[PDB]
Amino acid sequence: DCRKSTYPPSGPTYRGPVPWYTINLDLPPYKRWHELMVDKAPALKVIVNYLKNMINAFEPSGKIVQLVDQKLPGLLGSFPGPFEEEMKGIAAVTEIPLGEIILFNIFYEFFTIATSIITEDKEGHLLHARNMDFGVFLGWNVNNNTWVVTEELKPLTVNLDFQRNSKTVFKAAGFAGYVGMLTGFKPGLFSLTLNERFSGFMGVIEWIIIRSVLENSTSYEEAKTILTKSKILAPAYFILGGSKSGEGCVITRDRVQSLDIYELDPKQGIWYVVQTNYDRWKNPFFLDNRRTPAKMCLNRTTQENISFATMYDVLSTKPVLNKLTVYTALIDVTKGQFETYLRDCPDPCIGW
Ligand SMILES: *[C@@H]1O[C@H](CO[C@@H]2O[C@@H](C)[C@@H](O)[C@@H](O)[C@@H]2O)[C@@H](O[C@@H]2O[C@H](CO)[C@@H](O)[C@H](O)[C@H]2NC(C)=O)[C@H](O)[C@H]1NC(C)=O
Ligand SMILES: *[C@@H]1O[C@H](CO)[C@@H](O[C@@H]2O[C@H](CO)[C@@H](O)[C@H](O)[C@H]2NC(C)=O)[C@H](O)[C@H]1NC(C)=O
Repeated sequence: DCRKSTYPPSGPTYRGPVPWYTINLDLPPYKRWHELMVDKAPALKVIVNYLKNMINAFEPSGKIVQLVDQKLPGLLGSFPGPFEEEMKGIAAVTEIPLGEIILFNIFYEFFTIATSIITEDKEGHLLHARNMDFGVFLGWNVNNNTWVVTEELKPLTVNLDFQRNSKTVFKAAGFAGYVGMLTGFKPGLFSLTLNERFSGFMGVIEWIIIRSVLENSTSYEEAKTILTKSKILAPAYFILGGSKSGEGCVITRDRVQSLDIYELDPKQGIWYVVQTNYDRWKNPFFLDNRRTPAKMCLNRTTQENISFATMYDVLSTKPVLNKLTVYTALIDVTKGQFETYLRDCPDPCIGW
């Protein structure tokens, strides 16, 4: 049964709060991540090495960095101007080869599963919350080092305030060394989270957005048209929450088109949406064990009682909370609230 009285965070499931850093976009891209990357190269090397070994194990024929590295020069030009220089700055501070920073930035998404939730209270105001796990590759694969690596990643979790001099452009939950983001919001406009979709990974290999929307989109409408129509490297689920009552949708994407766009409709009894890493119309497999208990616990909460505290209760209930859960994030776009908490799951707790 669902957890209760878990907010404000305390106890063994609470690893601590996520530190805040300001990223000044007025600075030259090369310098933006300098302060953040201090003293983080050792941990980041552990993460990068983990990605390599998992990719090599998944495709024993070839070595991944060989291909990225040998195909690297072309990749740099493929990137928009700022990202290349931001990554070179990261490589310099950390003394990590540029190719490995790029490998980390390209493939990080494929090692994340998440539970993303949008809800609307009777007042008509949206809450956006998310539990993020790390280490599970393509939604099912792990190795005997996954748990050690995930614990090493938690100190890299950071809340980022992207600013233009002294004005906040957008806020995000991210990871030092990763210049992209899978969780962010623009105060008073919209919130956005990305869940990985597995249908894909070869496409990236064959080939070898959230930031751009957060940085330059001026409205929920604009972000929606970009997220629905723009081409993307791999399939994904976009969970987009707005400020206005009823501005909440889940976009299921493939490389080229939106396979489904599903909106909240509290008038017709749909006051929440729970998106994990499988298509919501399909039936869940044995491995998809997170969405149903979340829906079960939201149903018991009722729209009347939905809040930060009751939302945190849902995201503190196993298996929604699990051993590989890195952080819990709570967002209220209208009021500008953005809370992120590191998590633990003491035994007995399932991996994911
Ligand atoms: C994860 O496993 C690797 C591989 O080691 C083998 O598998 C283990 C389950 C165990 O049975 C080992 O005895 C096996 O040899 C571990 O890598 C080894 O680490 C130590 C160094 O401290 C040593 O045994 C070897 O140098 C390593 N072997 C290889 C092939 O690299 C690794 O330590 C395991 N991780 C954890 C967290 O235990
Ligand atoms: C968000 O928009 C700003 C301006 O709208 C972008 O800044 C430009 O980025 C281009 C490439 O996208 C660079 O070549 C230019 O140097 C930048 N121009 C200015 C005037 O700063 C910004 O790049 C966009 N978002 C991201 C993530 O790059």
